Amino acid sequence: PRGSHMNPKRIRALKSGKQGDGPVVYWMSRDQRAEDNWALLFSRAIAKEANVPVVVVFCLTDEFLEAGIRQYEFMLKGLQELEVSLSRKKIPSFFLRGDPGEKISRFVKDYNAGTLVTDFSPLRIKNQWIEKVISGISIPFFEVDAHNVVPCWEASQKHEYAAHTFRPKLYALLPEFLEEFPELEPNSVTPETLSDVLETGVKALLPERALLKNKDPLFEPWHFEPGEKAAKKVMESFIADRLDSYGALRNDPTKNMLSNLSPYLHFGQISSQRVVLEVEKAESNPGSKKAFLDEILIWKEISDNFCYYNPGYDGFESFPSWAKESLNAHRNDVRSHIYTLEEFEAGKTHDPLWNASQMELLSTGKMHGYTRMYWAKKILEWSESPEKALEIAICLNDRYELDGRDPNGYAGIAWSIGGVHDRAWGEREVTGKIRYMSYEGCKRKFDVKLYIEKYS
DNA sequence: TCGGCTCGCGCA
DNA sequence: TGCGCGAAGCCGAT
Ligand SMILES: Cc1cc2nc3c(=O)[nH]c(=O)nc-3n(C[C@H](O)[C@H](O)[C@H](O)COP(=O)(O)OP(=O)(O)OC[C@H]3O[C@@H](n4cnc5c(N)ncnc54)[C@H](O)[C@@H]3O)c2cc1C
Repeated sequence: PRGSHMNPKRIRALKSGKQGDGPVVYWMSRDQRAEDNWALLFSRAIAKEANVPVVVVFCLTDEFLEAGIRQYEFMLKGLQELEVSLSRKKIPSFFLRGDPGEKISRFVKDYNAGTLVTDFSPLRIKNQWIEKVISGISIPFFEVDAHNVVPCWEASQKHEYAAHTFRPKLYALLPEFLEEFPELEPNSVTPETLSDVLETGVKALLPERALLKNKDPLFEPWHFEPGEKAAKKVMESFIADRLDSYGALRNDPTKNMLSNLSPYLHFGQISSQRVVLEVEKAESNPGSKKAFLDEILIWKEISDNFCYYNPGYDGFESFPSWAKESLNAHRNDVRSHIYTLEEFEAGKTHDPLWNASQMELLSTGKMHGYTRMYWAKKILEWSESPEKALEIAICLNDRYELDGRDPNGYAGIAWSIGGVHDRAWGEREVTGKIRYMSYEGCKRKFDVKLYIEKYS
């Protein structure tokens, strides 16, 4: 609908209707940023064509009770900064509390909205809210993919079996969809306290905090500063200092050579399209650029593909047939060790490498990418059943990862435990034909002892 | 009816 | 450390 630097394939209609005479409302959810946001840019362009202002609404749900203070504070502090940035562009933001299915519909009527726009998430709960809102409004409802470089429904029309089949489809569409962002034009027409929501939510989550023996908190909040401004700083330091060595050291957890962008990417405080634009233009090791681009383009956006075309993305049923048949055959194998959720959570296994990985997770909220594979695969090896392993890995991932509760997490766990986007490997007890990883294999790839000593 | 897929292992 | 191979099931280009 209108636009010159505005590709209409990024937007799709969720509900037809008569465009009201009120303001355009951007229901912001996944992409919590003011710059490099196609959903906010499309909302502004529609408002300009109708000579109305654009407003932003955010609904704080009860979902923060299922996680911890680490994610709540990170999100909320980012939203406080975002509120000021939108105010500088004369864009007011409204923060609601409750069920989006009820609050968003009530806000549309009470504010006499003319058009509703939201960003795109393939998670189940977002589809439920969208269906509830459609049944409660009479104005047009649009959805914009602001998170993927290529719109999820455009990159592929089906579940992609492997990255090597998805890779040519995605890269063929890069020349069309990889582009610069236009500037967010401020509003022309003029038209709950976040500090109170922060204190009320923290007081609720306090009894569930992760503590050590001295009742001292485990989480170290100084590793990652939240917000759109801090995300840009992280990206800049990655390109200048770490991108060159990324290809060689990406799988060495003793070196801080990752981009460290996932907390910002998950909450949408930075755009992956922006990161890709800057990495494309940087002059660095070609093998490092290719390796990093493959991670933030192929693997990130195939995770959205997985969740979008497999609504059981967090269940055993989503695994490929060969993996289900293999794991079913080994359900009666004696496990060398069986640990409960509580024993995994406290890092009380026999494996010091596994315990150190859990300690990095508990203390920093961001486990290194390589040890996340080892961490999840040992949960499968030392659990009663594949379903219990899946349940334990998802629980700990979403509870403690700053970047958790994310398509990348469900696809990554499904890769580790059920071979989604992987292939069959040598037959073993318990784990069957699922790709195996061993302590001795890690010892030959990086200094395992240094990683263990850093995290007790 | 093939070719090639994001481990462990033996060997420089 | 870096390389080549093994062990596995299957998509997709034909
Ligand atoms: C068991 C398991 C659980 C994971 N949990 C999550 C999760 O909850 N949330 C999450 O965003 N990712 C998760 N990952 C993927 C990956 O581990 C992290 O995205 C990565 O470590 C994030 O840190 P980084 O940004 O410094 O990594 P970088 O090496 O700098 O990669 C940059 C970005 O590329 C994407 N990316 C990288 N690796 C993957 C991958 N394997 N799959 C999909 N996208 C990827 C990410 O968006 C990432 O932020 C998980 C992977 C596994 C195997």
